Amino acid sequence: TQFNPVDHPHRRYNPLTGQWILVSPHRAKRPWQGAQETPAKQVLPAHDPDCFLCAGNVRVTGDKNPDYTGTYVFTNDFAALMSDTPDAPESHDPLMRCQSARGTSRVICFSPDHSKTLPELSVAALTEIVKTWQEQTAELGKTYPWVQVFENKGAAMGCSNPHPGGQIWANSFLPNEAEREDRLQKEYFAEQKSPMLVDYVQRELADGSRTVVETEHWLAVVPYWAAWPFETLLLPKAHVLRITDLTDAQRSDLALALKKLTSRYDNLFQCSFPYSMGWHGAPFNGEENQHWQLHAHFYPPLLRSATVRKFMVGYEMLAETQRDLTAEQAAERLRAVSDIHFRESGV
Amino acid sequence: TQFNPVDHPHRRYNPLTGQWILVSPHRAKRPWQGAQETPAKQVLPAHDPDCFLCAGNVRVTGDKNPDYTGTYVFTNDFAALMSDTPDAPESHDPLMRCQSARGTSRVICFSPDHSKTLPELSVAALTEIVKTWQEQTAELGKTYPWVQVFENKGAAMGCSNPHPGGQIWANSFLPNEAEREDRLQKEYFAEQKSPMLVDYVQRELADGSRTVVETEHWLAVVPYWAAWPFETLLLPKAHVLRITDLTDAQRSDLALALKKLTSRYDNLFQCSFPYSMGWHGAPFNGEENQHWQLHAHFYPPLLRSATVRKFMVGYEMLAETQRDLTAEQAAERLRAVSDIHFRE
Ligand SMILES: O=c1ccn([C@@H]2O[C@H](COP(=O)(O)OP(=O)(O)O[C@H]3O[C@H](CO)[C@@H](O)[C@H](O)[C@H]3O)[C@@H](O)[C@H]2O)c(=O)[nH]1
Ligand SMILES: O=c1ccn([C@@H]2O[C@H](COP(=O)(O)OP(=O)(O)O[C@H]3O[C@H](CO)[C@@H](O)[C@H](O)[C@H]3O)[C@@H](O)[C@H]2O)c(=O)[nH]1
Ligand SMILES: [Fe+3]
Ligand SMILES: [Fe+3]
Ligand SMILES: [K+]
Ligand SMILES: [K+]
Ligand SMILES: [Zn+2]
Ligand SMILES: [Zn+2]
Repeated sequence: TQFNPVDHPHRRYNPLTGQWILVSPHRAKRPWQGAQETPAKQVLPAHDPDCFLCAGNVRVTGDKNPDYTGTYVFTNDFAALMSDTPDAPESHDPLMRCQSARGTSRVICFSPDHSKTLPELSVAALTEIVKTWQEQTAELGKTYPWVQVFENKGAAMGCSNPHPGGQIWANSFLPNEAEREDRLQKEYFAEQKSPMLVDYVQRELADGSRTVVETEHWLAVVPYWAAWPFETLLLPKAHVLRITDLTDAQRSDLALALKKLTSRYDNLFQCSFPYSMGWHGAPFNGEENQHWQLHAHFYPPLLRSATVRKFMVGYEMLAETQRDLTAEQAAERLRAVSDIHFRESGV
Repeated sequence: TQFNPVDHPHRRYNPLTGQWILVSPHRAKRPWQGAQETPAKQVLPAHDPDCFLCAGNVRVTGDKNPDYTGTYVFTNDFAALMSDTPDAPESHDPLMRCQSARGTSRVICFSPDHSKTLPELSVAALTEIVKTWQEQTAELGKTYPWVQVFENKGAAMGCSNPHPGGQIWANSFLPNEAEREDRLQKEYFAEQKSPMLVDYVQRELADGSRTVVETEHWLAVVPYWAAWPFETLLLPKAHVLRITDLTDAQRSDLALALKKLTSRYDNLFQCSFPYSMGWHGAPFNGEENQHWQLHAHFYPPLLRSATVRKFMVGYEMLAETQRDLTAEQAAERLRAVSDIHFRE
């Protein structure tokens, strides 16, 4: 029979991780008698008097938040890393070894509006969000080789506070993913003489099958090797090492691309769409980081609808990540909707 | 200053995967205003007239389940892999490439009792399950190099049907986890001339800090490099390549170990403790597999209680797995409860 990706299971390679993804095109056909998701409330007040993240509010620690009107960053009250933790008793033990971990964790409130997420923020407000990301990265980068900007959106994504915002965790070392991505990109570069992701963008631009968002300076695709159902990869069309290297134009364009990307997500099921997202750029290790290409990953759990997510469990944990629909199907569904948040368009 | 694992963040290495785990011992003290889990109901019928996995019931596809006893295995009505899928077009492209994928998927009903989870089952019944896992492994191993026995238990673990049971997915290739575990174990062996987990078992025996369950032939510990809060690694004290290689004594002993382990898990929060678990053993690839050591991993998501789980999200996906308590603290908590199921 003729192989048909559209219908035959197969594995696809993730050149960033050196790992495969198993695709079973029709897995989703099976009866779902599992957990039903809890979709989020449409009606939240712009200011919650109890919210530990709201402006002019006291934190769990008593610390009072400023009367902030744009973004706001403060050191996490429960940081995952400290800048002066004692060094660990590092050894060579092939079985039980440990290593030192220093760094910090900061919290970023997107805006004082307790009820408005990224797709609902103005391009101007989004641009401030980017400037803050850059600011944070430049400062921490001065001290730590790995600065990780991210965000957990929605209960399904492990958020512990409903205020819109993100986090920044800095590390004295290169975490798993960073070291891997770093090495893999470096090898490709050494061999191909061009940045892996830069070449990837070209290919995607010429194809279109997986394109979701395309702006003057950015591209958002459902990567070939996507893991999560509607997972996306957001990249600059031009070669850029870190977030801190974006030009002002790329910067405002990024704000636009984000709004569009997240609006499509929310438009997909006509609901606030949960996800985990974050930025990957060259580490501040003082090395030649030409092999790098800045990029953001978006990992959303929703699959069938607003109340049915994907669960990366048994097989995925013990063997390999699996997907129940192609990246092409995912991208197509994402292209079908509007890139204007339903709340803003009034449709 | 003076380093103390329960107070200071640090990273631990997982030699099975060659990856690190970030430990931040006081992270769970933060307020939690996130999701609240829904704990599984305690009272369920022994037979559910509408259950697709229940004895004598008609499946989704209309096929009928027999009036079985003990375990019941059938080919998944929506298998994720097939035995005859056409080969993919293989290339050596550095950015966009695919590979073939063949195999099968089977469903294993633990017993005809719709309401009895593993720890609720007798050692005899559990022994029957072990026999089936073995038969299934030996069987599929004839055709596939990778046989994956597993179980998704509880809503939080993405289970799609409440009947107590698991799955077996076979693959014509070695999936990610298999390939790496094989490679790393092989490397270790070549250098140490001893199996990685065999040595590991001894090192743990000589410590006891992370021990949770210990029987004549098995050991269950919160691995040194544990990711999930109360994760455990279950393994035979003696070198055993695959589950099919167990002696009958080892097998009957494994059932005992399983009952004990799972009873402790349920007792931790006095609820049916969810998890994803599976078995890892030598692949059927006709190669020198002495480096292998059979073992089971249990990945339970619960963290603070019956309604609050651990989430591997943002930082974890973009950077590195992280934990809010030490392997040692968790092991202690597990040891603190009775190995007698709270509802026996
Ligand atoms: O008064 C307050 C209230 C909250 N916070 C912080 O606000 C953050 C909100 O972060 P969010 O992204 O919602 O989730 P977290 O509580 O950090 O935990 C999630 O994100 C982590 C990093 O991905 C994971 O390790 C957890 O398992 C996952 O639940 C938390 O870190 C809190 O420590 C404060 O600093 N002060
Ligand atoms: O009439 C029926 C009813 C059910 N089933 C099968 O019963 C199985 C029950 O397996 P379970 O462990 O409960 O979950 P799954 O539905 O397979 O899916 C989970 O397990 C997979 C393997 O880890 C993941 O890919 C998913 O994302 C995760 O939700 C399913 O696969 C069904 O296809 C049949 O074959 N016939
Ligand atoms: Fe990346
Ligand atoms: Fe393993
Ligand atoms: K958030
Ligand atoms: K199950
Ligand atoms: Zn708020
Ligand atoms: Zn049943």
